[PDB]
Amino acid sequence: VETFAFQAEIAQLMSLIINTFYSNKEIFLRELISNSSDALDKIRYESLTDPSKLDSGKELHINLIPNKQDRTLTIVDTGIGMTKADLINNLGTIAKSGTKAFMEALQAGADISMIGQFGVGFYSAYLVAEKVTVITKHNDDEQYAWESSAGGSFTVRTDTGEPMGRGTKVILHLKEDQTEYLEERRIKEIVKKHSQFIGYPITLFVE
Ligand SMILES: COc1ccc(CC(=O)c2cc(Cl)c(O)cc2O)cc1
Repeated sequence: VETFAFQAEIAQLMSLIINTFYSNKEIFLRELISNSSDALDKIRYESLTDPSKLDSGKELHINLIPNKQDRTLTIVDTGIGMTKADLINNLGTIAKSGTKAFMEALQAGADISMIGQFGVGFYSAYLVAEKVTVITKHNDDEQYAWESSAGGSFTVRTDTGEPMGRGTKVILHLKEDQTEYLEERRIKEIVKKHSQFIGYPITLFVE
């Protein structure tokens, strides 16, 4: 297991997300679904010129998997996935420069719900999760698990568990007081409210 320090700006963003009073937590789901949609767009585009890139799975979709026993909500996509380098590099995002822009917007009347406009929506996961585990498989690499409970560090290891094929799973280990996000009716409500027109099928798994 390798342990890495977050860039200072990202550590600061995560503390802001964790510590700022902000009731509208439900937007985390919209942000993660948007990220999945972006990853699916990428593999779709690459597959246009090289169809073999779908050998690892032709279906382009998103699964939402609640598990009350483990207190987890998992967002799964069959998008492009991430290399080990991608994972370490802030999960393929421009998080350092994005955090700066986001910080400035906040000082200029922006609110936390606009986090996605700055390419750092992933970190909104920490509105509801005490720990986030990201399992990922890119065509060009092995399967990895990224993990962080904030506090300034994240880990990366190879993942020998259930091979995925291609894509990314974001596993939200929910805070004790945020279990509403495991209820079917609540998840449906949030998807309809914020993610109604996503261009890929979203399947909400049943318990
Ligand atoms: C904007 O283009 C990108 C496309 C894909 C990625 C990486 C990626 O696969 C991925 C990253 C995050 Cl955090 C996520 O919640 C879901 C994802 O599926 C990163 C950037």
